[PDB]
Amino acid sequence: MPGHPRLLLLSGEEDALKRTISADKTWEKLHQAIVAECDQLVGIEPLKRIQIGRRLLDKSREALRRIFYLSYAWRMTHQLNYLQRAETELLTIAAFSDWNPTHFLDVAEMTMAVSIGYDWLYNDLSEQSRSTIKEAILKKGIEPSMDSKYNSWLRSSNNWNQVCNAGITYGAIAVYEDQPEQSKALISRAVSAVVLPMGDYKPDGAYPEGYSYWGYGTSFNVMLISALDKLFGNDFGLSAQPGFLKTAGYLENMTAPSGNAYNYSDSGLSGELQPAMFWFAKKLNDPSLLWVERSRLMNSNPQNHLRNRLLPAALLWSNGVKVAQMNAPKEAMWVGEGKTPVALMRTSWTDPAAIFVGMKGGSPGTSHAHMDVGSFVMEADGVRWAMDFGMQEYESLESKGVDLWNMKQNSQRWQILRYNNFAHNTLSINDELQAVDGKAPLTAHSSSANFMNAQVDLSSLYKQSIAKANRGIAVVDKAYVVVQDEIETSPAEATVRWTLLTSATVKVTGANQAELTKDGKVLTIQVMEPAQIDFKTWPTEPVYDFDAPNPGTTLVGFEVKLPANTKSVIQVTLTPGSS
Ligand SMILES: [Ca+2]
Ligand SMILES: [Ca+2]
Ligand SMILES: [Ca+2]
Ligand SMILES: [Mn+2]
Repeated sequence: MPGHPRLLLLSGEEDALKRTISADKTWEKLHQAIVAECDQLVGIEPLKRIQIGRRLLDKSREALRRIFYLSYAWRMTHQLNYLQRAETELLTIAAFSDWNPTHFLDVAEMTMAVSIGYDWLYNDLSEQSRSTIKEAILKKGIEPSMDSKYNSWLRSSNNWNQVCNAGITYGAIAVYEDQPEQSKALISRAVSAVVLPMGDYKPDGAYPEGYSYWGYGTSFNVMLISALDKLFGNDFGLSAQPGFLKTAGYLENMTAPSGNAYNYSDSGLSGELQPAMFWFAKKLNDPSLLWVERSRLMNSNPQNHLRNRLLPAALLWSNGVKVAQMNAPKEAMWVGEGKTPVALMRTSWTDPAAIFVGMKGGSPGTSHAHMDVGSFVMEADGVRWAMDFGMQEYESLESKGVDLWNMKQNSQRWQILRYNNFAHNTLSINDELQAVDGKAPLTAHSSSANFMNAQVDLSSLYKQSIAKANRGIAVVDKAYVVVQDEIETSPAEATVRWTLLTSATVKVTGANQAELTKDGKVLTIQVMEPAQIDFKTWPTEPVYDFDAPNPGTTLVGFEVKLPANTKSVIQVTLTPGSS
């Protein structure tokens, strides 16, 4: 086993790292931003153990950012200021009464922070500082993780399992020589337990909870795998778990030409630089996975990156990648199954005016899901024409007493305007909510250049009102988008509402035609089937006083009555003015 440092970057490996960083202007400017941020940190006071409510998490995360940055800077520059400032942070945190195990993410992230510093600075620390820091890792990090009242995340399939197993494993590695049998058992515990959350990447790497939740668990899962690879030369089969390595392709393709994500489920629009993407691109020897991160590294203010507590890992995993001279990905379509299937289609990775469609199957009962099954977003000519409201801020909803996290059919969650199907780009039948027990599979797809498409079976989402419902969405002739619903009624008639949510200005120019205008661009909505419709708009204003305002948005669409015992088609085309 390597001695210290044994986490992520071994004893002499900074020298080769320096060479690749000096050979790339983009990596060099990131490295220098970190070094200059460390110069500022030298003059900033150590953290205090002050919670916000039940959580110390803001402090544990800042501790990770400070100690990772300073420890990286010390190993790369050997500036004494960085060593001493990091040591002061480590001794301060070691003196905390506890690292708040009743919200164990706080302990996990604090343990990772103190462990990286302990390990990366070990050879340059006094025996007294080593002993102080080691005892805090053991007594405030590792020991609470062995307590049944604190470690239920070992049984969970969510981000807590990945994050807590990663953090405690970093502790077990950092203090290995003080308790070898015990640390080996802790490493084994994490390797076995982390398979639970990794199951949800199967089979294709789509992330069931969507764009904003991808970062946390996945990144800590990668910190764990990478540390095992560097320490043991292997990861005990973790990276081979079905679908896990495919999740980098998922995240890359989730960014539309605008730079904004397909923000289904509880998600925001904007992302950030994701250091874990550079690990995936290194493990897979596939720099084409980094096309979106390239834009962030090249264009963004580096101050945006300097809030990222894992930022030095992006440089550790840089793998000699030459950012500016990267080639765009060859594949312009990405499809994945699993609990939340998605299809992500674009006409070009290089043309900023490209048509993009993101569409999803899945279930409203999935963690963080909305009643959005079969919905889509659409961009063209630099404008998002068909949108998704995204999440609503949790704190106000919870403080108001809204039953936000109940996923059952009758839950108050679905009385939140932004979360039910009347505000998403999909069907509502008989004025009903979607069935939360519904699960729409992706049944077929093609990346054919003139007919890129995907199809989902929506029947179980409308089980009580119709016999069958299938939806296809396609990009046709690289020129327009078609949304096609095929509905088979039961022996009862059904009323179907077709909905599109937009921030563009809406003008109904004909009985079957509407013009959307935004940012000096135009898109035309044409209802091809049925031939006879009454175009409508619906307000996006709050319905309940806990609904957030939605200024500048409009719902447009129509309703069709479908007779009993019939097979019917609804077909709508979306044609950019460029087309
Ligand atoms: Ca000693
Ligand atoms: Ca999960
Ligand atoms: Ca409003
Ligand atoms: Mn939504």
